[PDB]
Amino acid sequence: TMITHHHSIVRRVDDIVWQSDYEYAIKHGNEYDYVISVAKECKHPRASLWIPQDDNVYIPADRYVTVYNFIKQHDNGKSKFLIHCCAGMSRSVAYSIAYLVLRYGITVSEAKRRMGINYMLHPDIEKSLVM
Amino acid sequence: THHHHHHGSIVRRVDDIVWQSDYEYAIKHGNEYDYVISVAKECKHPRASLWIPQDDNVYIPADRYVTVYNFIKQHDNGKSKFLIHCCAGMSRSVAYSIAYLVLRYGITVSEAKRRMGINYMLHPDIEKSLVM
Ligand code: NI
Ligand code: NI
Repeated sequence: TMITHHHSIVRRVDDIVWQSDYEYAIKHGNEYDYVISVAKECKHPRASLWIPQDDNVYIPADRYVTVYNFIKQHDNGKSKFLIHCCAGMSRSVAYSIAYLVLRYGITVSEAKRRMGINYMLHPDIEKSLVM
Repeated sequence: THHHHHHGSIVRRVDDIVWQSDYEYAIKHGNEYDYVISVAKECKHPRASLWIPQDDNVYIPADRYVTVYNFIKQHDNGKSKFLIHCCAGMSRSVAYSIAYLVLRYGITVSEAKRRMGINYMLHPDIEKSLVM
């Protein structure tokens, strides 16, 4: 018999950085000076920075540092940054946590608390966040 | 904004003794048939009398078309109904049904399509396979 069903994530990271899913980034990307796509399969058409990142795998520190460096070096006190993946639960949350850790010298727990992340990412992503 | 997952259950008459369908029809009406023939790898009827592990969108070797034609001819005792099904009922089971009609009745692919009301081209490699 016929079935009728339906199947947007955005979180503030700090004063200057937001984290989202692809849907939010497409609909609201123009509200940001810089869009950072950290999913291989969800590359914003006007992404300033794209890391072709697979999900559910260990993320090397050099990727975390590339994104942190990108934000810090373009932080002119007037710029807003959006980090997004596809569903906005795994890859963009990890890069966002890593940015907070690298920039403010806080723990992974404290980063999550600030962003309101109350879950565990893929074991291998959580491992990657202990740099 | 919501979306719909419509029901299948599509069935075409092939000849006096043979019907062609999607998996949904085969599941819900299988018991109305003496012999269910499954010609999809991934849609094997739990009471299939014959199963060909056929992938879609590929050349079908003559050997397979002949296996199905022979199976129906051999079990055609004047008292038996046959159902040939794949998954969506538009490609693999249509190709095997067309090949059965060509082999048994010496008509053309185009005439077999006409009888069955097939107003479309199958995958190019399937169309190649039907020109035996
Ligand atoms: Ni759906
Ligand atoms: Ni509707």
